Amino acid sequence: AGRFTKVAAAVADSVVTIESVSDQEGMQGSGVIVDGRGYIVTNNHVISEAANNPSQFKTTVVFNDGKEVPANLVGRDPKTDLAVLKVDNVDNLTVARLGDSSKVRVGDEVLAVGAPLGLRSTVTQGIVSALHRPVPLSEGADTDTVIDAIQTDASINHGNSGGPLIDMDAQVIGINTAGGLGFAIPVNEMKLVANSLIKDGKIVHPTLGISTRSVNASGAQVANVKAGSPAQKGGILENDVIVKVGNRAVADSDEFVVAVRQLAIGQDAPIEVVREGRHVTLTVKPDPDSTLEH
Amino acid sequence: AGRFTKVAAAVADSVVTIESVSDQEGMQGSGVIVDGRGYIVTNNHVISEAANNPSQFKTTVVFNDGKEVPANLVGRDPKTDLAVLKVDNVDNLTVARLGDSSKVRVGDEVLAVGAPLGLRSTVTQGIVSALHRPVPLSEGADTDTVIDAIQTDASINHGNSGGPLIDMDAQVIGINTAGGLGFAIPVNEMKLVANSLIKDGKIVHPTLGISTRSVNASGAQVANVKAGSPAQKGGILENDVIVKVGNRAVADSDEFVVAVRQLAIGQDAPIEVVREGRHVTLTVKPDPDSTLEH
Amino acid sequence: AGRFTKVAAAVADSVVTIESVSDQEGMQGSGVIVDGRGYIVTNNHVISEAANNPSQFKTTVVFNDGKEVPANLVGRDPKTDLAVLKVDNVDNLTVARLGDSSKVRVGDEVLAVGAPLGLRSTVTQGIVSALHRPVPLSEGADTDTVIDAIQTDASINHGNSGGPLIDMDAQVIGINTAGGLGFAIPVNEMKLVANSLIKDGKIVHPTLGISTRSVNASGAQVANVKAGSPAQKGGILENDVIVKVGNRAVADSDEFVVAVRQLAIGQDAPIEVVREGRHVTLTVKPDPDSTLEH
Repeated sequence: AGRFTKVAAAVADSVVTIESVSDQEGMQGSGVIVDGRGYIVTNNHVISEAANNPSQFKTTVVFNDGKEVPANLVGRDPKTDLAVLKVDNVDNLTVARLGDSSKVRVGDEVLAVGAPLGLRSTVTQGIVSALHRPVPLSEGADTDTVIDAIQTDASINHGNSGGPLIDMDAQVIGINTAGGLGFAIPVNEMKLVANSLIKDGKIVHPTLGISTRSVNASGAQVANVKAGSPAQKGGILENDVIVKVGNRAVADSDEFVVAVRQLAIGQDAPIEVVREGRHVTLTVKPDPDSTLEH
Repeated sequence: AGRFTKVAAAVADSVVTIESVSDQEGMQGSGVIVDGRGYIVTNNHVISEAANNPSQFKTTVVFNDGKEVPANLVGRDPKTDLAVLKVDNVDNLTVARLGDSSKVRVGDEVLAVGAPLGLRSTVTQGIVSALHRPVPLSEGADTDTVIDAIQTDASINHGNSGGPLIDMDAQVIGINTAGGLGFAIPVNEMKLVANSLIKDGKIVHPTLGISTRSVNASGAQVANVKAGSPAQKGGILENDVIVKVGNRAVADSDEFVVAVRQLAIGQDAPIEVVREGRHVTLTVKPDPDSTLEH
Repeated sequence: AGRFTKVAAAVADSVVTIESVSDQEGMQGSGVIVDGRGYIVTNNHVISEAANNPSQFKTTVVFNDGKEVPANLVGRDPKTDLAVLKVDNVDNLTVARLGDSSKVRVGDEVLAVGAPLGLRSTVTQGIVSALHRPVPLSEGADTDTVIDAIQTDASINHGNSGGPLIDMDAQVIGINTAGGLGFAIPVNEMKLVANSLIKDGKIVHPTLGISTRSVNASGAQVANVKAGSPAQKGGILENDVIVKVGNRAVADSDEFVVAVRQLAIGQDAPIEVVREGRHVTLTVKPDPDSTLEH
């Protein structure tokens, strides 16, 4: 048995097809069993259209052994392209073994696994090619976003989006997202997000009220500041060049989006700004993006 | 010597360049020696233009050691993108070792080998990423087709189309076809087809008289039914949704094309159809696509 | 520690980010330390714009440990897409170990390494897929060119262009160039070129005065002959089909460009030509492309 053949075989039972249909449309993606009670993690774009049009879409989970079971949406987070599903009273679930993405190294070998019964499901091979790489992501009326991601040269496509990125111990180290290099959501973010979606059906992310574009001082140049926003109360002005958010230096607007999200809500945070040749350090207190659930 | 270096080296002598030229055009592809009498398997699109314009095209086989020998066309099958060539009275042919594609597993490592002396011939590495994956294929006045294929994440391109897909035992498990994932014709189909082309210069495939498009019941929706066709005599009507052909469930029109071909000619076969909300099981007897050679 | 993880880690300190900025623009690429005095090899397209606009561009070398040091241009060769930089009085440089690209085999495993601190720097894995493969290359007012290159199925992109292509002994066997297969400049050419750029700030290549396009006799068809050129004095005429230059057969115009460059300047060289159905062998003496530095 080949070295990758064995690892691929060992997780097949933990990876499911997810299928949303209506009267005139179908979607299909991959997901992974992360909990014996029947919790399935997939990425938010796979179920996006079912979540926005629930009166017209039905969602099913098809298991490795061909069993087909109805599924219900627990929660979703368009900002990390994650989502959680739930099947009830299904026995003999093989649960995927979650790794620790803070121990992964540039150069480790990985498999990007799609669901064995997906229409065009793929399993691909490569290495980890970069870590903590911000990447933007665009399929419905959901917001665009950016994720600190794992980069790999294994192909990530429609056939394995939502499935797991797998180390050589057959451990999940990320969730593939196709929203020729590929990217996955690191499993440690996946755990935080999924933990919060299972409890509350929602996660709350920090917000500041800024829109930025990338810059020759280099960084994220402020394009617009919302009135009443934390940014306003903190003194940020248009044409300012953000170079640091909290204790994260900021290379461009993509890294800006990610840096705001790892701030604590309602705590003071330093913002470092280059303003008409002068260096300025402001202080902002991030707002929650959704005040009722907070 | 590297692990792949050794396998690549061990088959180089079995892989030949195939070269079709005229007064104003050239084509070039790869082929593989499958028989000591001098039989070479390549894919049909590599020689397509020589086969349709034989008064103007000449075909040559260039061997690993630089020898250049004239070649003759034994037979070709546009429906599986396969073709067989023949060189005469060439001694010391190293024949490729044919594997068994029914023993290949998702995850096995493979090499996709082009001819060592091809202009831009490539040798690439990956794994088997899916099995029995229908794929459509489009370079002359030949019919389009669909093949139950091996999928791999090794790159398949002009530089190794027609060469062999190779396991770690240096055994041929498929024929690469470029007609970023790649596909190959599984060696077990290759054997059946080539066996029939060497004997008869032709192969006969079943036909039904249907054209289909993919479907929300899901499957292959009937777009047109030929008059006098087996489909007519069997009761198939336009707007019917084929969901099963023989004992093969049918996911879309691509899998429909492949499912018809593994039917026996002139034997009764069940077709399962969804017709105005009702499920219907018809009975058709496939015709040969070419009645004289049958 | 994974097998590739170890090799990647072992060269990280030899690979630097190269950064050219102005008032309104930035470029960024990878380079590699090839000499303890502080010599860095990168490819010419990474620094092209700084070299043509030196009054407005500044060039910096950022090391693995975050240190940022000014850099100066030693010499560059657009014809091989190579360039040499120099940092002064930097201690504890880990110098990259140069391999021998004449010992590399089709099938060897390789890593294509970008600088660890590059914005979007990548590290990718594959095999050597072909050797001595001419490839054309196009980012400023620099000439286009063609290089006898190493081909690999490791991805080569903006994130590792200029970095090293690495064998499993952690030895540099080529310089990646992004000017889905990738190509690198073989390390043995890199050594010759860099040796000459460090001494003279220039390299002199042979020239003949011909422009060609590819051909049904196959080869490089002569499109134009400069007046006074070596080609003129040697008898080459338009519509001639060059099939051999020196002792290198010539498949197309791309291989023509490369074959001229390995000729000796000012020595007689045979050119083989097909002219109105007849085979003709001419004699040309290549001129230097730059007569003062010669």
